[PDB]
Amino acid sequence: KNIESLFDYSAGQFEFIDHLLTMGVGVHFAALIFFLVVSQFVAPKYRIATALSCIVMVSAGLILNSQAVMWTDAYAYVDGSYQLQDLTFSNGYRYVNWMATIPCLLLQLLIVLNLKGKELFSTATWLILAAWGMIITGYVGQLYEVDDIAQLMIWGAVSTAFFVVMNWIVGTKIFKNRATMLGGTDSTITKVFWLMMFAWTLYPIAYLVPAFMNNADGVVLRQLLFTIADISSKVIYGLMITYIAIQQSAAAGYVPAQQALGRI
Ligand SMILES: *C/C=C(C)/C=C/C=C(C)/C=C/C1=C(C)CCCC1(C)C
Ligand SMILES: CCCCCCCC/C=C\CCCCCCCC(=O)O
Ligand SMILES: [Cl-]
Ligand SMILES: [Cl-]
Repeated sequence: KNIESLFDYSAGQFEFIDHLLTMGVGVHFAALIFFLVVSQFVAPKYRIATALSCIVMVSAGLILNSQAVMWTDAYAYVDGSYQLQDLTFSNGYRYVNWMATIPCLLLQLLIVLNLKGKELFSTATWLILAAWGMIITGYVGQLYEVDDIAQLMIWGAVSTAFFVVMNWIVGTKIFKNRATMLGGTDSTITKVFWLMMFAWTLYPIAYLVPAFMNNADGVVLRQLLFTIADISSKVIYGLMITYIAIQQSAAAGYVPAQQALGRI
């Protein structure tokens, strides 16, 4: 049901996709160790924001790892090209994983925005419901990326509605609570918003690849887009969230944070 199944791949195409996913694994697990060791310099009220980056690194790292082994499982070099065998490859498992990873990305944002208690719970709940609506309708949509492009588009429109509403909640909370933020991170958080808008928008672009580039090179392009998007939305994003957590920790008088920033 996925366009990947439609084509044979050159050694070049096949190896490049393998390398993309493997590099993705390496980058996420490398970052994981960074978030782990810096977590001790985060104040208790923000430390979970850095823990969530660890959780995202392993979750995303495992899905990329799974995609890579699925890739090599599904294809074998036969008569001069990589051809589909008995096992299958699908991006559908990415969508399932988003059900967990996207709430984590959203939660660590709310935490460094200094949301607490009832507002935290209510905002998270609405955000997670919006995200799940987006992911599920998008998941259903890509089931038709071969059989019914029209249906892919309509489900994608519904998904984009959830996407836009979710982004509006994110933007609203960021620009409203920006003033509460310490150590100059009121400026930093604005770049985080635009990073999210940029990086997250790469995913619906990848979703539409079967509509504007239905060939083996389009398959490569989609994986390339996922790689840019994953690294930007999880790794670069996590580094900024953690930077914001440490800076605010130091500004609130957390001594390990102050000492850590002093060494650099
Ligand atoms: C780490 C993974 C992330 C941040 C994934 C984010 C995914 C999206 C923003 C997906 C958006 C979609 C649309 C807005 C329309 C097409 C269907 C989706 C689910 C791909
Ligand atoms: C934050 C951005 C992260 C970027 C990650 C991607 C790094 C490698 C990107 C690709 C370089 C272009 C490779 C050439 C493609 C050759 C075409 C092919 O052989 O199929
Ligand atoms: Cl604290
Ligand atoms: Cl993920």
